[PDB]
Amino acid sequence: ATPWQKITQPVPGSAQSIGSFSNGCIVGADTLPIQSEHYQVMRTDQRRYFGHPDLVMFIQRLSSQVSNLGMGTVLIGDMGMPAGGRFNGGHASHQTGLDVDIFLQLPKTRWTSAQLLRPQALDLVSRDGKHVVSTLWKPEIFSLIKLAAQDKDVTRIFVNPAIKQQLCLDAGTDRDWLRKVRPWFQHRAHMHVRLRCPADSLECEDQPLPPSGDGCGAELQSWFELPPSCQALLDEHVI
Amino acid sequence: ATPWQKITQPVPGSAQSIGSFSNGCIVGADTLPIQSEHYQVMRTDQRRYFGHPDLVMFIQRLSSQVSNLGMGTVLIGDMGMPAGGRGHASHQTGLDVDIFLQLPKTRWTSAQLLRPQALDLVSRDGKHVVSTLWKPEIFSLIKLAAQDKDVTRIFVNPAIKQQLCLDAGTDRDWLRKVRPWFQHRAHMHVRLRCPADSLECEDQPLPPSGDGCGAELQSWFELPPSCQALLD
Ligand SMILES: [Zn+2]
Ligand SMILES: [Zn+2]
Ligand SMILES: [Zn+2]
Repeated sequence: ATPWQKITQPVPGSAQSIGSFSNGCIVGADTLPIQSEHYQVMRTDQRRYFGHPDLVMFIQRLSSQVSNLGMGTVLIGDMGMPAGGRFNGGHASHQTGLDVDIFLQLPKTRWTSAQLLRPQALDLVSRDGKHVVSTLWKPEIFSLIKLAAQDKDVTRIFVNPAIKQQLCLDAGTDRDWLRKVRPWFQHRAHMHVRLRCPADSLECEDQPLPPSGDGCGAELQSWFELPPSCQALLDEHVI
Repeated sequence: ATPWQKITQPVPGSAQSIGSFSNGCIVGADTLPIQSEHYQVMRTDQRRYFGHPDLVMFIQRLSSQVSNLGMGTVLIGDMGMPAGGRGHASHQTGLDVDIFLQLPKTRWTSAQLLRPQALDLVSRDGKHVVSTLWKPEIFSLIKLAAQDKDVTRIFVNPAIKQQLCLDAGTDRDWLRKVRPWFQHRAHMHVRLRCPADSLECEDQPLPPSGDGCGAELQSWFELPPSCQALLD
């Protein structure tokens, strides 16, 4: 119902993320190419494949790595609307073009348009919510999340508490990256990736670092039991 | 019915574990003192509070540590019979001891110790611990034991090891000694290495490498002549 949810073209300008992840917008958003050899775009009918150049580059960079490891094709979910803003339906952030949802399934064969248009969600989390379905969990999903968490531009990765629990178990020695993995409601089929504010973006609000430690103990366990600049775009009918 | 189960007094002589944990006996077994300020003894009526001097010293060393951290009282379960021999299947060489995964802060009474109330810590589906019954002291209790240089293996339900794997953090090498096994939903089975001078004692190989929190832990969620002589 908002102008943000109605515009179909990005606001032309210098790429600028404005506000915070959960209250803001983005001017000069870039558009993720639809055709790629390393990834595919889901639910393009929602028109949520826009974002900051940094988000686009991270996707291209992450998808190229997965491909070169022969793990499959990346499936890209919600990014941001043409000018950012709150989603009518879906996660609550993604407002500044720095958040991207990625399916926790790596097809080894490209999906068809119909499949991408209406994805068949693969519920990983157990029926009670404390573990992952062992017959669906693949080593590639572990790798996918670890690779993402290792990018210097990524600050946080939100997944269901059960998924992080399966990660805590498989991490072994190399586990500082686990700190970037944060538990949250749902996120049973997608991992939510959030990037740091772009260096040159002056009206972007960053988040403190996450708690210290892998976070695999008590905190995880607790789970098992408008910016003037944006408003201006409205006040002047630019959206 | 076997002789082992009738004998009431340990065979006098120098302490000697004979055979292996699941098939052997022990000469010169020591008795865990009933009265202690750090631990109490469950089910004394079974007369299973006997074992090698090393086991008794381990229980005292551990109980003392737990007490000095103000964590509570250690409750000692099955150890070994007066002379060892064939609950669990091992415990035959006085080198195994079952410890209740519960640390009361107020000493139990005789009746409680005689009719223990097993505190099932594992969830109904068996894949995790009852969050409301799992305390931080239970974690510390298993860690302290695993860190003992004389301990080689500690058997617990898979779900309990799973919990330990989550709480461990960076200091986790000891997890290698924790081993998954059926049951053990209320007891942690502590096994000691063979005593140096018990030449007829047979040790086990070292446990697989790594913390074992991976593929292995997950797969679970889906008569020695000298002994035949004591029997006369
Ligand atoms: Zn999201
Ligand atoms: Zn469960
Ligand atoms: Zn036992």
